[PDB]
Amino acid sequence: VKYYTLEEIQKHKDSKSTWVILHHKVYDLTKFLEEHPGGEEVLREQAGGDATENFEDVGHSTDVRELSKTYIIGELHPDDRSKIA
Ligand code: HEM
Repeated sequence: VKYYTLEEIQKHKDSKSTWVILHHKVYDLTKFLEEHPGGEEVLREQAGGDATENFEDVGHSTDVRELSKTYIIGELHPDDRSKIA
């Protein structure tokens, strides 16, 4: 996986490209964005910060982890990941 800092993810704050750093692991649900029963403006609404907060809020099933696999992108820089602290 490529270590991209928010400097990049930030550029992925749109429909075409919308990720959500969760558990230090950013996911590219820009594809399954429409396949998500959540929304289209709520998934991207957090396409810049941490969605894990909102993602964990709704309380996603434990079988959701296996859900997104191919969509996954990797994990933003580990140095920047500790910066979001
Ligand atoms: C990329 C990973 C994600 C996957 C694989 C995923 C998967 C799912 C699935 C299968 C549902 C149905 C069951 C459930 O989990 O409640 C759902 C619902 C939902 N998801 Fe996600 N989700 C993801 C990320 C997010 C994020 C980042 C948000 C927003 C912060 C979000 C918000 C919601 C909401 C609001 C619901 C609908 C629950 C209800 O009826 O109120 N999800 N998600």
